Amino acid sequence: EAAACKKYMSKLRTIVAAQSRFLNLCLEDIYTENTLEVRTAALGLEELFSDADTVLVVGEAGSGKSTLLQQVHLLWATGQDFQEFLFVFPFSCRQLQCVARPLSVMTLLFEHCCWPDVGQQDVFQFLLDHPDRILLTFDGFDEFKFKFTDHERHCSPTDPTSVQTLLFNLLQGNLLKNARKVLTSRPDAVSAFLRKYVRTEFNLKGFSEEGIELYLRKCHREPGVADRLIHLLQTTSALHGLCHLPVFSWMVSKCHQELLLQDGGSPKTTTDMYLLILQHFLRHASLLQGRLPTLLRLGQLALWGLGMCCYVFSAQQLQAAQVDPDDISLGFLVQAPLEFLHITFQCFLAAFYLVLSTDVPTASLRYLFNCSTVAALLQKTEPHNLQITAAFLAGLLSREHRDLLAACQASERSLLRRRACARWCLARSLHKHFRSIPAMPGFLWLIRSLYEMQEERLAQEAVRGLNVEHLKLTFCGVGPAECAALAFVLRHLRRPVALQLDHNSVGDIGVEQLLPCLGACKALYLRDNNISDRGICKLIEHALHCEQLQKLALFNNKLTDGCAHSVAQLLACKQNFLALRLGNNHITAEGAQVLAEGLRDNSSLQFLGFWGNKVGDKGAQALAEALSDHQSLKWLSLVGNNIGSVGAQALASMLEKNVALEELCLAANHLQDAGVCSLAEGLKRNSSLKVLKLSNNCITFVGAEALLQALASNDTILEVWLRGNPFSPEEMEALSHRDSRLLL
Ligand SMILES: Nc1ncnc2c1ncn2[C@@H]1O[C@H](COP(=O)(O)OP(=O)(O)O)[C@@H](O)[C@H]1O
Repeated sequence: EAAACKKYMSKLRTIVAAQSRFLNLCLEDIYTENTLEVRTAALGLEELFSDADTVLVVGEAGSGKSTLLQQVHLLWATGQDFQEFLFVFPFSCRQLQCVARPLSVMTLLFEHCCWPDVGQQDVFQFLLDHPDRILLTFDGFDEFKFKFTDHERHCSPTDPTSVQTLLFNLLQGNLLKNARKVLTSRPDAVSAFLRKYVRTEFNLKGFSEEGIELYLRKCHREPGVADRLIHLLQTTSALHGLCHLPVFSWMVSKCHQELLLQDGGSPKTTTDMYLLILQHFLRHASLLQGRLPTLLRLGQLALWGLGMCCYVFSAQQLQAAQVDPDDISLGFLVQAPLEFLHITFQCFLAAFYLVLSTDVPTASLRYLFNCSTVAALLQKTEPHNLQITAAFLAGLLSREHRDLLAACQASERSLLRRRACARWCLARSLHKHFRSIPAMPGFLWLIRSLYEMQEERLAQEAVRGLNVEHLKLTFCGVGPAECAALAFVLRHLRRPVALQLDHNSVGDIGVEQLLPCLGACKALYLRDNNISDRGICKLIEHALHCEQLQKLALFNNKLTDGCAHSVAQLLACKQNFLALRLGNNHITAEGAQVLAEGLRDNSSLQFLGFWGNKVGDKGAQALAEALSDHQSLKWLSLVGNNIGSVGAQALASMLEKNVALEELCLAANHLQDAGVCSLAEGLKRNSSLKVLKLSNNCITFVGAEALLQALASNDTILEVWLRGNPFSPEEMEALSHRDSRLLL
């Protein structure tokens, strides 16, 4: 025999592993790296854990959050990772919302997760006694409803209470203090009330471009099929775009065979994708009117549930919405209480119902864009689900799908009327948005909706009269397909806009999908967006034809010497260009030498940044020589670029000639007193440079003096930064007294 603890441990592992294992398929063969990032390197799943003991994982519908927990569970239940926890308790929030009956923690862990065969009482005790060896996971937290009578304290494990009260208290640390928790949610339902008690907060972006490649390889084993899909994607920017989000990579893979036939051109918008998967399911049975009433019966349930904030259905609810076995087999319902294959499929079918059902009055649709029980359901529906439904609604009414839908109607009269109502709401939508700004996730969904409807004139109308100068979309979850929408709408602006896209997941594919609106930008900010030389070399060939575009910022991407020649062409040819930021990439001396040629033949540039790169002495020469004669550049960072005294000589020689450079940043090289001395020689023939940052540079009092001697005859400099250098406390005292401008 063994005790009741070791017995439960082993039951739990069995049951968890048994559920975690499968998605005929095997999660362990199929799971594919899905990047995990923080604040608010970049860490893998295995690094998930490293006061307040609850970790949060947040990402858009379909970014792989459910599947991430599922792998955590599998990895634990089989020994491979996360072995510090003796017990792991998987929960699904959409299933807990369905429990009215108040609950104790016991009845939770045991009735609603895993029943111990023996020792119930003794086991629970062990858990209470050793909480630091417990993990609880809660999937899809957004699918709870937290109310005004669920905030009370409650520390009793044995005392019944409501379901949500348990969670609230679990997370604070009132129940199972020091036990770990992991939550997955959409970005909306994370308020700062919760956020107080979160260890760390991760963000789940989706597959990188080589993720997708991997994924496809893992799923398709047939000889070189993965290759031929990776070909399809590499010839089809839009489809490739969508696949950065695994639910699309899944769909693509799921329809490989019909995608590879085509014959009739690939899909482009998200609605196209959801239509393609629909017809796939319908081939296991026009084709669509064949199963029309089925889809309507499902859509009705979808909208119902959506309006009700119920994403799981009891066979009583299923009979009450008249869904027979023949309906269920079509395969949108799954997993016996049933749920929709994915939340997005609920939203698609709801949108479908909304288009075609003859119980949906035109005016009800006005609620999808914020402008019948149908109407009432829409008002009660969660915003992040309405945003999605409405995007699909837009798509289904596109001109491309006139015909599909004209099959199912006896009378297009109805469709004409809904199209026109949607179109009306959409045209108003962007004014409605900016005029009530007392936001910017709401903005993209409006963009996505205009893009899906696919009418060009409609984008134009929606944008007419707006006065946008700056458009901040940082940390907004912008991928390759958000980029496609953004382009679709923004290209129509007549005011050059500053497109601030810092900290997203644009990548090379997003850059390509942005290009049509590049003409409408005066400034493109794409820091921390995982862009390679392929992306930037493309971006430049197009930038050369946009005279409006003057600033480009590409800090912290994967650029390398391979982009050098393109950069040389940019500086040499665009001649109203103002600002270029390339900090934190992998440019080296050779790239620097190469691109500098373009600098020599440049007239207009004003800022040029290289912080974090490694141009070194030969790269610092080549830039210095280029900038000696250069008439407009006023700022230059070579911070952290491994520049010895050889490059500092060259930069000095530059200052004897250059008459325009005002600031020159050098912190974090290895300059030594040698370099500072020639730099100081330079200052004695420069009546123009204002600031000279020289922090963290192995400079000794010897150097400081050469600078001070030069500062004797030079009055134009305002500051010379030296902090962090090897100065003795007694040496520092002296330097304060000796000249005011030396910032220590
Ligand atoms: N890391 C992954 N590896 C392989 N497939 C994934 C991964 N993440 C998501 N998927 C695919 O996407 C589908 C839906 O993803 P899901 O985990 O439900 O995202 P979310 O729960 O955030 O909406 C999965 O059933 C699976 O096909």
